[PDB]
Amino acid sequence: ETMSGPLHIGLIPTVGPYLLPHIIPMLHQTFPKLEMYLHEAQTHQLLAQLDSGKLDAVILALVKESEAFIEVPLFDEPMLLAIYEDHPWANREAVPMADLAGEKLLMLEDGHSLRDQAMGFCFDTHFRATSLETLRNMVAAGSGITLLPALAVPPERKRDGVVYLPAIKPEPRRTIGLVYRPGSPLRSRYEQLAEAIRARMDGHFD
Amino acid sequence: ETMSGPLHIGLIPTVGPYLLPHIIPMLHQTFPKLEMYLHEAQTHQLLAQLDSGKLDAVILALVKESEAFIEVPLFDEPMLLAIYEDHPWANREAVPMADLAGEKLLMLEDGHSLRDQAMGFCFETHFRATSLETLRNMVAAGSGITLLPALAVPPERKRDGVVYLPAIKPEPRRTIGLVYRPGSPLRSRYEQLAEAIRARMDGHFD
Repeated sequence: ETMSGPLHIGLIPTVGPYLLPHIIPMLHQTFPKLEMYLHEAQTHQLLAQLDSGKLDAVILALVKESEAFIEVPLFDEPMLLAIYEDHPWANREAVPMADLAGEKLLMLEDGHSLRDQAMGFCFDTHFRATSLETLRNMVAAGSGITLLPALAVPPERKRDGVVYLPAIKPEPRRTIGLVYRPGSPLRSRYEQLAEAIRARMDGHFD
Repeated sequence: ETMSGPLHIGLIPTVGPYLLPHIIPMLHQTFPKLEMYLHEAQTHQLLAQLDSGKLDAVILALVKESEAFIEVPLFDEPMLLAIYEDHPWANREAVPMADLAGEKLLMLEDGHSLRDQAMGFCFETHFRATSLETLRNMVAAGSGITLLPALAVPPERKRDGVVYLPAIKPEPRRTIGLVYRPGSPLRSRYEQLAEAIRARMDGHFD
């Protein structure tokens, strides 16, 4: 009922830390009687817990598995390219995917709906990052290039020895949605929540 | 030139993402023939891998267990208090540890040499954050207050609904050090490495 009481939400590692600072302060001053509880795990994990009843809702990149549940699209997040300053394309304005296919990049470990989402798998490499940050910094160390969700990219085009430039033709995207168990009595609750978020993140990538 | 070849370094979650952007670009343009490989795990995990040889060096907050190895102090990192704007102390200039003696203190889960750090004695609560970020944002949601390593604190005193103010009498500290296997033939290697870092981080909190 009324937006009051303990709410247990889980976000996947590649979303939580970059999305939260944008919507949390807003949600607090719009649902003051909402007792927040932020959890963090991989998609399989968060999905299992949602099913058990441990979690009230989960925010992640919609995938095949999140199909069994009620999915609520929050926003589409584009993915930019990340390269070290000493790279040829460092001065480009955008890079077409075609230019990548012929080269290899650093990826996150299996279990992160980013590897199993990089426009199929046209992109071996017996070293995986486990965090998006560890990944970002490998780029700084000039050990390779990678794709990163827009929200994890700083406002500056260049920073800490890394350059972030648009990926186009096609622009890689992933859909961030809110997911809750079908039937849940608190269906309206979750609903307004997804509403508030969807609102605040509208036309955020312009 | 000895600083050439693949180097595998592991940082604990509460250090890596906040320290790396400060020293990685610098190390790259100081040991260009150095092939970086950043790993991330907990203190027990990293320490075990260092012993196996899987890792060349580990950067973490020195603890009792990192005693068996060669420890190299890099810098002492103070810890600030983090509270939500709507908090009484929000306008204070500093808070003595004594005032904390009785309050809602959110902490990292077991397996993080921050909890176990527990300078003083408080009230010990049944919720643990798993990431420093998930922790930071619980503060934003106004679910409690917490201590955070200085490097994980933004320049602005206030930000995204959170206020960061000094902790004093005493100022909580932790020592970040580089650790490598005793005997290792590349002893000099690691040595220069810790040198470089210690240099760049000298007087970073003044």
